[PDB]
Order: sequence, then C-alpha cells, then structure tokens
Amino acid sequence: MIFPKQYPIINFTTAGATVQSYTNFIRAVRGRLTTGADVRHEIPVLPNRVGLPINQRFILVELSNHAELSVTLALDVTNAYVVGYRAGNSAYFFHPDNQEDAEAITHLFTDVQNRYTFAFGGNYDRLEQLAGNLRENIELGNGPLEEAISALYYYSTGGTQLPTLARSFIICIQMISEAARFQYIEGEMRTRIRYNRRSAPDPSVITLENSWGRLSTAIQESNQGAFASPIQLQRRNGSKFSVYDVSILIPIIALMVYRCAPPPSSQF
Ligand SMILES: NC(=O)c1cccc2c1-c1ccccc1C2=O
Ligand SMILES: [Cl-]
Ligand SMILES: [Cl-]
Ligand SMILES: [Cl-]
Ligand SMILES: [Cl-]
Ligand SMILES: [Cl-]
Ligand SMILES: [Cl-]
Ligand SMILES: [Cl-]
Ligand SMILES: [Cl-]
Ligand SMILES: [Cl-]
Ligand SMILES: [Cl-]
Repeated sequence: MIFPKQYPIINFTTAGATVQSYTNFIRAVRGRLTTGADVRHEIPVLPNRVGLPINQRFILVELSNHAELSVTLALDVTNAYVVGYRAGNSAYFFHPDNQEDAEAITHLFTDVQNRYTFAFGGNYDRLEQLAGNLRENIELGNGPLEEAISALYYYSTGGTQLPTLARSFIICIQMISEAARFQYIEGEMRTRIRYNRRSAPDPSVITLENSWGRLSTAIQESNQGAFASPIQLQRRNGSKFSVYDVSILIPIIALMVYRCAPPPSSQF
C-alpha cells in the first residue's frame, strides 16, 4: 500500500521577480514533474497516466503577487498542464475528459469548503473564446501574471468576470505549463521579465504550444531521431517550416507526454 501524502509544492511570486527567480521556479516545476529515469533523445518523458499512484499524479504551484494575494494551481504531472486552482475556501477544476481523470481530481484541494468543476475544459480554443481574445492578442509577462493572480483570487467572491478568468488561465498556463514544456518558451518569458516587458506570444510560440503532443509522438516514434512524418511549425514571422528530426528540437523542448502503442494482434 501507499499512504496518502501531500503533493509537492513549488512557489513563485511576481513581487520582486527576476530572471533568476523565474528560471529557478521553472527548474523546480520540471524537477517535480519528472523522475529523471525516463529520458529519450536527452528530453525527459513525463510519467505515464496509466497506473500512476495518486500521490504522484499532481504538483501544486503557489503563486503570490505584489497585491499580497495567493492562489494555488494544480498541474497534472502526465502533461504539465493546469487542471484547476484553489484560493481561500474554494477550488475550481476544468472539465475532465474522462471518468478516470474526474476521479483523480477528487484528491486535489481536499480541505476546501467549496469545490466546483467547470462545464468547460482548459483547452486554448475554449479559453480564447471565453476570454474574447486569441493567444496572439493576450500579453504575457510579469505584469499580466500579477493581475491574473488577483483575478483568480477574487473569482469566488464575484470580483472577476468570466472573460477575465479565462484570460488569466491563458496567462498562467503559458507562463508555467508551456514554459516547463519548452526551454524556448521559458526563454521567451525570461526575456519579458528581464525587460519588464508585456507582449503577446509570436507564431513560433503559439505553434510550439499547439504542436507539443504531436512533437512528443514524433520524437518517441522516431527512428534514431528521424521522424516518420514531418511536423510543421512556424517561424517568428509566421512562415511555415517542417521539422524532420529530433536534433533541432533538443534545445527547444524540455518535456514530453508519455507515448506507447499496444502490440500488434498475435492471432487471427
Ligand atoms: N482585471 C483583472 O485582472 C482583475 C480582476 C479581478 C480582481 C482584480 C484584477 C486586478 C488587476 C490589477 C490589480 C488588481 C486587481 C484585482 O485584485
Ligand atoms: Cl489521497
Ligand atoms: Cl518587482
Ligand atoms: Cl472533485
Ligand atoms: Cl491538494
Ligand atoms: Cl471545452
Ligand atoms: Cl486548443
Ligand atoms: Cl483576438
Ligand atoms: Cl495585460
Ligand atoms: Cl503584444
Ligand atoms: Cl529537421
């Protein structure tokens, strides 16, 4: 048997944030997401969801800000993605895709008075619609993150519009989940922090985000790194190009979702 155990907690604050504090935060996220024992083409693979002990399924990210408010995000270790959050006496979860995932989230934030699962999932297509803006028009950086934290904090008490909540999720997901998944996106956020800049992601970032699952599959199914079919990405100017091999992505992608295929049939 395995006894229940508090999930790992990683902390970040926008108050006095630096390139170093952000870098150390993303390092901590990647470290708590991975075992270090499953690494393919120098890129860590996340734990497999199937049969994963519930104590190992999630990590918590506690976010604080200049307003002296705090919220805690839950990340799914199997895909690095935000599944919900807690603030004060309330927790909110994105709609799970299946009954196994719905059961898993019952182990999160089990001390809160009020638990709610949204009807909607946390996918960008839906969140962008709710926000009323595409990712290409939602600024990222320490300023946006500061205000996103406050929006999440005040949601339960009626302080936050649905579009603002959705926009705030979009900000947090990219600055935390996508930054953990991609050194390239971490670098994008580091540069914003370095210059106290706010700016929306360019097509290179957006296409990487969109392609993360496909890239994970392509890399893990590759023949000594060579892809079985190319993956299309975009340059910063939006121009399309194809990737055929893991080599070019080793400095770009930091985590992959676990992939496997069942055996071929062994009987007629
Ligand atoms: N527009 C917002 O991000 C927002 C939504 C709900 C509550 C708050 C905010 C917001 C933005 C900037 C400073 C403070 C706050 C405040 O706590
Ligand atoms: Cl438990
Ligand atoms: Cl500061
Ligand atoms: Cl629940
Ligand atoms: Cl928890
Ligand atoms: Cl949805
Ligand atoms: Cl999407
Ligand atoms: Cl838009
Ligand atoms: Cl903004
Ligand atoms: Cl911009
Ligand atoms: Cl290539």
